[PDB]
Amino acid sequence: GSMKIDVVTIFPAYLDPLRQSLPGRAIASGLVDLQVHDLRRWTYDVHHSVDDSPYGGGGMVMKAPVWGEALDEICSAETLLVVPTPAGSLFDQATARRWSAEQHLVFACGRYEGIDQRVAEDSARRMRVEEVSIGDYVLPGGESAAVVMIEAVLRLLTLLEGPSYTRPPSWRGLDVPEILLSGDHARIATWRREVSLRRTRERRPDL
Amino acid sequence: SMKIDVVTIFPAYLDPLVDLQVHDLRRWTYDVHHSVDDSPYGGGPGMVMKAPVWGEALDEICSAETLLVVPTPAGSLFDQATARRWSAEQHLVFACGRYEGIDQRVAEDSARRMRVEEVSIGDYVLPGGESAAVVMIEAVLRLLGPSYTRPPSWRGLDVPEILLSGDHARIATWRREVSLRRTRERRPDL
Repeated sequence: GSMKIDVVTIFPAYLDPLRQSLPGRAIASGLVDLQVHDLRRWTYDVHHSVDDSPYGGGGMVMKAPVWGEALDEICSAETLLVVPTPAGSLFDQATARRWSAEQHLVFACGRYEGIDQRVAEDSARRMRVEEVSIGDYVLPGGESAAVVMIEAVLRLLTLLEGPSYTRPPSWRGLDVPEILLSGDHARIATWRREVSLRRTRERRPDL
Repeated sequence: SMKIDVVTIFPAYLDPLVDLQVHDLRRWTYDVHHSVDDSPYGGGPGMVMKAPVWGEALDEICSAETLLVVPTPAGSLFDQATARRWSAEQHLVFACGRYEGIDQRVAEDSARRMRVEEVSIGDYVLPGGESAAVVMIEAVLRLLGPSYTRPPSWRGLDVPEILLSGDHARIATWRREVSLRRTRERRPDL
């Protein structure tokens, strides 16, 4: 019933705002345990080399040996290893709910052309592996995608939505819809479903 | 040079990130509690960010050439075409919402003097717009099949031999085949 999250990256400061944002008492009680690891800690050479030339022409690809050293130390059989990648299955709210029940999530953040495909293959012998994309757009690395996914999961532990309004009733000639000032909870609920439907058909005709 | 302004009650969340400036929305509050939110009309589970506070901020930051981006799960989907289109802008402003979001009249009033786009990075719910602004900005800034590298054999797994042949057309046809199986398995939505 606890959530342990490890993020492995060559830019560990990237996750500092997310870690500092977690409520102190969820961390102190051990209910959320977010740790960020510098992938370079598992290199051997003076250069702390994590990447190399792709086979078959290409940029750079992250090396499997360093990733294997890192994941051998961090993961166990219970781990769910998430590899943020544009070639992954789409992340959605159903995935966030599913991952919120997990005991250990590990986010392997790649840079450049991605991580050598053998990392996901070898890792799958000893843990679950999900290659996931947050959407059909290209990012420089997996870090911002890992922040999005961790945020969607943590929010659950710790038809498009319609418009929202607060004071004042009139503002720069724009008025709050009168139904919202009625106090009729069932009719407000009905109006809210209708505006959501109209907004969904206009902005997202796919679904 | 492109100007990017991000407006938020959590400026530190933009630290992981062309002239980029991050603004604390509370700077446009004048009450002792520095309030940005108030009760939703018609009730509901969360507070709504006030149009009086956002209007002051957008009057200060925006001009008629600004493209105002409002990250929201109710927006149109962000995609690579949007990132290419936004990379040619001179001024992008990201209005990051928290609580239930921003009073709808902020985007409506703003659209009278600037271009406004309400955008969602995907079909999932985040606690605020900050992490989505980071994703969209990264996808813009970088515009301004499986991969393998050495060694050839590792933990019993070998790199496909075709990749070491030097034949571009044969590598391309193998990459088309492997990319098609992957798309069928991972993207049924396509």
